[PDB]
Amino acid sequence: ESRTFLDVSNKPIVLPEHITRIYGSAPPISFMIYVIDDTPLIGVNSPQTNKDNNNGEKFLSKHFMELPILGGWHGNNIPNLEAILAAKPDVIITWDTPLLNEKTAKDLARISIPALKVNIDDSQNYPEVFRYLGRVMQKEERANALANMAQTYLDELKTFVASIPEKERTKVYYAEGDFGLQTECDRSFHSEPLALAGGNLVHKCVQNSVVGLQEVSFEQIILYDPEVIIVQNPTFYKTVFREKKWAVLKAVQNKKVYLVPKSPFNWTDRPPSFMRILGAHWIASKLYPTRYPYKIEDKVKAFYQLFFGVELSNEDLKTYFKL
Ligand SMILES: N[C@@H](Cc1c[nH]c[nH+]1)C(=O)O
Repeated sequence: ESRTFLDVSNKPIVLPEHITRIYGSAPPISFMIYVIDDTPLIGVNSPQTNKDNNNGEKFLSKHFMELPILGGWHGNNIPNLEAILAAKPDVIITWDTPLLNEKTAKDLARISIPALKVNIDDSQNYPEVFRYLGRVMQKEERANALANMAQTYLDELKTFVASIPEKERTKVYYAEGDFGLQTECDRSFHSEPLALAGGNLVHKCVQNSVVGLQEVSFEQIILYDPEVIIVQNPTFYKTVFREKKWAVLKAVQNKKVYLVPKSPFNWTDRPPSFMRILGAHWIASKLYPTRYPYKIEDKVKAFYQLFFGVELSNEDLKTYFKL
């Protein structure tokens, strides 16, 4: 009853009193379980340090950094079903999103391990998802502390963004890939925090592939005339200020081009995750440098203290985050 949950097929299942082994279906889930309690994680989905997520050894437990890779259901990856089954997690937590649910449900049937799914596409859902996972894992006080900070940060951002008239919303281009020529649709789980932060995302469409990465030409970016450019890849961030042709863009002239922080988890994407609680504030601070009413460096410090148990010096803020 207290241990009864609706599973991925909407059927009530009874979990063990104590979950000592758990597996997340994809990095958004695994990263979230980490900050609640890494102890029961049987594995990770991707390499702990990769192109989009850096410096983990400085921020994350040694236990987490030494976990084996078991794959997952997400872009450019596939699950290791035999290994997952062999590792005997008490429960699997999955990512409830339409482009992944079919394949996930199929494979989970084959595995025959209890599985729950959580809906994290709207970042406003993070508080309730944290509380839910706290009940599942019997880590209620920890998960509730995270949920409360999440709720506060999300409410503050919502109230701020509501104060910006629609005609005054900052035009933003999300520059992905090594050459800045991939982007996301304005409606995509890869670009959600840009819209949540009050951005007018210049490329208009609806995501129809898991990975996104819509192709856009240089000539199209010029037409879009973004006011701010948010950049994922550090090679592009250098290129856009080194190569003369990008100086046609007003954002480049005004130096309103910003590299997304990645230490230890990406602040905005690859994966989408609870980091967006902070990342969307960081984005808002860049979109609205005169109107944004909070001190972003203090939000970073408070967020890292609670979520990661890490104290950041002013030099750390510069080194890892350019803040
Ligand atoms: N330079 C980091 C990102 C970053 C650091 N400070 C601000 N952003 C990278 O490797 O992508």
